[PDB]
Amino acid sequence: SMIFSSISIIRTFMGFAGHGTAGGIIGLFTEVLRLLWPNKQNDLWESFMNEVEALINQEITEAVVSKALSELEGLRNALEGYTSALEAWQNNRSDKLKQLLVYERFVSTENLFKFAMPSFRSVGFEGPLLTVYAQAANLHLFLLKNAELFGAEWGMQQYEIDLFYNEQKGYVEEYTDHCVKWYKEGLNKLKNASGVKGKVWENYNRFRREMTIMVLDLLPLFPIYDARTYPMETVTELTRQIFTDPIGLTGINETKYPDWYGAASSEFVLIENRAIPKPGLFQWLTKINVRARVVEPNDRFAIWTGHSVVTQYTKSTTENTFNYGTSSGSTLSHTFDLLSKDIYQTYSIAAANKSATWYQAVPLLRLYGINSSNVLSEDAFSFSNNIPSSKCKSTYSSDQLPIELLDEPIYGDLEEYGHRLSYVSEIFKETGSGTIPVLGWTHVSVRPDNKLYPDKITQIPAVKAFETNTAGVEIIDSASTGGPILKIVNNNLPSNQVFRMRLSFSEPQKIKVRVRYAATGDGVMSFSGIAHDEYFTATMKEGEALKYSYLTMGNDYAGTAAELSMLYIIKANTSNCTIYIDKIEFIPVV
Repeated sequence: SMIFSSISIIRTFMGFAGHGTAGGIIGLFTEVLRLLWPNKQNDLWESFMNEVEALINQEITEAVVSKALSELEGLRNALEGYTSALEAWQNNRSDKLKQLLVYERFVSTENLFKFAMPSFRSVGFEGPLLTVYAQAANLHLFLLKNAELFGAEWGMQQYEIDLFYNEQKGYVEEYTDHCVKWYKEGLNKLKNASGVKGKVWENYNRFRREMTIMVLDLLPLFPIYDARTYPMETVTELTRQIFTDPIGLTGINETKYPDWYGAASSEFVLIENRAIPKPGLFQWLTKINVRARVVEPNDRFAIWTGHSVVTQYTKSTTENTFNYGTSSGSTLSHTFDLLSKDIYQTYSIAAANKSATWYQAVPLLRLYGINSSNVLSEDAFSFSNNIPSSKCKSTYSSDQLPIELLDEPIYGDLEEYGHRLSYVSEIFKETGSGTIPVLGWTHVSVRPDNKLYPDKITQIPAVKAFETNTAGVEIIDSASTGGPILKIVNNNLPSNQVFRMRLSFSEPQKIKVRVRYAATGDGVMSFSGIAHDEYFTATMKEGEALKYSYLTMGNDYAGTAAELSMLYIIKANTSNCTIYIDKIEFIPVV
């Protein structure tokens, strides 16, 4: 599967984020070439192009495909030759001629990326080529890291090490800007596509879901390839929530069993707003309730009357409850208790009946779970349904979000499953009765403990908090950071406090806190466990694109991790500006 190859690529680079040994680097390269060029063929890059063409409904001309693939094969052979020379040098570092040899393969291979990258954004085809661009962009940035890791030991002088560093910094911004712009444009085009609005939303959401996995999930890694800002292993999380296709009847196409699309709202914004909850602090699904009733227009079958969703914020027990529909008239009920479980797979039966009225039915939903002890669990409800099976649609979540479990599966293993169930929304319906539910998933790199890792940079998103101030603090979308971010407007802060977060550690932790932030003006920030507040300067002008830098607290004196940590903005000494908080980074001090 191509989606599962993409999940694996992301996971591989996240697993090796920040590492800088030559032996491990060699293992990452060999691993990565097998993933991206299975059996030394371009099969995966063809699938990248074919899938994206299908998603955004634009083909690529054979002249451009053939040129992209031809550069991709040159890139494969140059990386092969580079890793091979990196290995020969690593096993005989004192050999001058082997230092020369790996230096030459490096600059020749890095020049190929410079020469080749434009072929992956051919004018008129930047859209359908986007995943090819993102993935090659990713390799280029990672290759450039090698110069900072090994350059001086190859005989590189500092100026040339410094040139590659600065080139990498520019490419991070170029490649990120390109991926975001064309992600948003494909979205924009799909949003304005002709057709039944329900199917227009579905195609729009499918692009968002797959391109999040293929492209956006790459973008948080790009700054981590900065080996000066990240000189050791760095632990990152993707907090973004994506939605699988709505669980509604399709594919039968008979007047009595139509596709659900015609029943959805005729307004795009209504579907989007009811299917896709607002950004918030990251949320763990702890319960689902379904209420359903039986109808007998001719066939007889249950339909949902309403449903409810319960979540908790990270390391908080307070419950967030979201209700949909109603329980009035329901005669059936099922509650899934999901606290402690990663639900890694779902199975559903979808049905519909259009006669005097138009019913949508999900009479069966089965969840597959695994808990922290690695014990598999299952739970389901099966409600009445006498519609012939060939008039129903069964679906496995793992067909959009693939898994690959071991015989003794392990909780938290992304090598096995990359996503966990997080939400149940619905399709805003224009007519009829019955819930068309939509399932929301979060990425398994998010961990439920907010653990600090000694010996590692722990990068914790601000949204891993459990509380924010009542005013002046908003949570907003961000395409390039792997999840949402905090937006602070200072004149609207009731007080200095921005958010609260609970951390997990065994022993007392000697920390520096580095915030990755953006701001339109100057001010002063503060964090629990760190004595001195830190003045920060503007990174951007109001309105323009967000531009991030870093702000370190604990440079005067190392702090100690508070289990209950708060970020503060000192209103009195902060300008009348906007501040964005992306990640919180706990840097270990010796």
